[PDB]
Amino acid sequence: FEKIQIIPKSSWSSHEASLGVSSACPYQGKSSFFRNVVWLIKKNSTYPTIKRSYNNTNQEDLLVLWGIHHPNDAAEQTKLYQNPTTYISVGTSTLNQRLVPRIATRSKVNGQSGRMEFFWTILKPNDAINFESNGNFIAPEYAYKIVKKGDSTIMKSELEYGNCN
Amino acid sequence: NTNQEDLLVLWGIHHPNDAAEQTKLYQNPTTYISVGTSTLNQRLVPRIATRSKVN
Ligand SMILES: *[C@@H]1O[C@H](CO)[C@@H](O[C@@H]2O[C@H](CO)[C@@H](O)[C@H](O)[C@H]2NC(C)=O)[C@H](O)[C@H]1NC(C)=O
Ligand SMILES: *[C@H]1O[C@H](CO)[C@@H](O[C@@H]2O[C@H](CO)[C@@H](O)[C@H](O)[C@H]2NC(C)=O)[C@H](O)[C@H]1NC(C)=O
Repeated sequence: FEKIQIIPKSSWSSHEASLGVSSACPYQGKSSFFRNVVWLIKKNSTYPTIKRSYNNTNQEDLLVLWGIHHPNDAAEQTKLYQNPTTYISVGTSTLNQRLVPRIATRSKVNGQSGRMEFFWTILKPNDAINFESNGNFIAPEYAYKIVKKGDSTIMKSELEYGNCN
Repeated sequence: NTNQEDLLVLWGIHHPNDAAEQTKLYQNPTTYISVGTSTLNQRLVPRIATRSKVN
């Protein structure tokens, strides 16, 4: 198990990855966001269609995580992005999805009203994941190398480690 | 079902690689496939997305 750079924060030149946070996740007081997935915003006032991908040069197996930002209303659609209708599609040897963001009146939680649906699959050692997005999207920065053998579970306990065996 | 024994049917959907192959095979941009039975009730839209090649 180890963390890996798939596509850095730097590589998004056509889209604004810097100020992609909100009043919800405080790092050192100041407003932050999930440090392993980047939230994409329009540049100047136009949102280019993204179309990038990742072949797995690594020989260990890995998994990717991504998601969708669901807005509160059609007014917040045109504030963050410059699109009315949006599509996010992901493609791998196995996977085949086409996700549309849902717009609906919510209730407020931890500040922000709209939701954030995440997704995942495991990418084979010698295969490519392909993305395509019009907007309303949160792309991976980091992803994990997994070598799985055998299963267990999530034990629910209050205790802490006792340096034994 | 004129037959008196019970039966099952199979069908599916072709998902294209891009909007260019949409207009090559078929002459439609948006497409719908709907199936209806006493129980079943579905409306299937083909997903377009960049894939990897297999076979
Ligand atoms: C994933 O990345 C690598 C990029 O090099 C590909 O690996 C080789 O590609 C060659 C040339 O077409 C093929 O003979 C084999 O698939 C690999 N062979 C050797 C000798 O290295 C790989 O095909 C890419 N695959 C996908 C699905 O993206
Ligand atoms: C967004 O704003 C920028 C301003 O910096 C626009 O860029 C300029 O466009 C005008 C009209 O052609 C000219 O001053 C130059 O061609 C560009 N200026 C520079 C400094 O490069 C930009 O056109 C606007 N974006 C869009 C998509 O229209």
